[PDB]
Amino acid sequence: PYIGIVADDLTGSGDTAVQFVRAGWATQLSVGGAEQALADPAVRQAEVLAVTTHSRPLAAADAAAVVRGEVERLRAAGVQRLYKKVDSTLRGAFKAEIDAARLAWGEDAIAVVCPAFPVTGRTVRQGVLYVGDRPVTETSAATDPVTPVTESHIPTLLGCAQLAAQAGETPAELARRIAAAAPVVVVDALDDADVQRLARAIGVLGQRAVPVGSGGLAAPLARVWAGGQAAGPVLVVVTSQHSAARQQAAALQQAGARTWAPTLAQLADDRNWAAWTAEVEAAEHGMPAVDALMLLAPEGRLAGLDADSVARRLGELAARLVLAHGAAGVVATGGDGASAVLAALQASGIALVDEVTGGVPLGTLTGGQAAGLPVVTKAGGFGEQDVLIRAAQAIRERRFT
Repeated sequence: PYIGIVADDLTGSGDTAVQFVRAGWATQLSVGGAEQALADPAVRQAEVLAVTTHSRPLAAADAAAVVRGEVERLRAAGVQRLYKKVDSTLRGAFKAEIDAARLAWGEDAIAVVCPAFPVTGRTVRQGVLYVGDRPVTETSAATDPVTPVTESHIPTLLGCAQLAAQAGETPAELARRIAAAAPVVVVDALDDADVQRLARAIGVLGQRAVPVGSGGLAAPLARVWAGGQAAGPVLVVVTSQHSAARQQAAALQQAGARTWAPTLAQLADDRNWAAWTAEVEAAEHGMPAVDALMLLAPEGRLAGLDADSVARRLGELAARLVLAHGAAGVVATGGDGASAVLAALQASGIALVDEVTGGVPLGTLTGGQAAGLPVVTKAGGFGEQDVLIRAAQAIRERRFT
């Protein structure tokens, strides 16, 4: 395994494990500990191994003992990223397990603690686990029949430090504050936005980080740790004249896509186009790496230049950039644009994996010269304004194997 998930109960391990699957990680679940699964010859197949320590009701020391043994076994087996999955509402021998997982993971391990789960009403604000508007201790969790919660201020509960993201901060900036708060630190999160930030920061901290969280942090970390794979840029081709498409294009380019957008006269004959394309190719060869690269057909009509030729010209240029430089994936809109890109790459179809949203499928190319390249296709007029951003992003945040 590359990733190990150590949950304190069965529901938790299963829930978190499946979030890793939906992001494309080949995932194995043990209904107990890791030894039996790690014995089986087909463990090499599993990129993620999810286990439960059955420890939520245990006394501190018993809990720490099991957690220690499982992290030790995951560690010995070559695991490189560890997620400790806990209750969003803190139930369990919360402190003891955290200390045991920390120490077992390594000498410079950081426990980065944030059990928030915004979509279910749990947040961390100034260290405090809030359910809706109340500290967890004012909720039913205080009278859990098995494991009462008796402290809502996680920094008090752990005897550690606390951080709230300064400013409209960067993942890079947060990571650095987190690192200085080693070995244990609570990080606030108020909405899914703060949670995505924190995941990204954890991503930057790399092997040393031990995220301790609930379902909230799972999917975000699965995507971050999938972001690790990269093959160069996502090429986005936009041939459509539909207003929705033009706005979606504007939105992507504003987000930072490097954009080549030829005039009508430039697409008009082979002579202008050959010269114009050689410059695109030569420049992109030498320019800095960018996450998204867009090719954009111009608005309007020029006599004797038909829509299909525009599409072909742009698809052939896409195919040239994919083949000569490499790419993480291709996004194409509208239909004629998608057709032209598949044609120029000699692909026969798309092997579907999932979608960005209904009607915006995500798969990989079948046949031809870039078989296996992740691909997203979309009708020209379909989708909300942000869909091309979301499409490029969806390719980067999925594990493909």
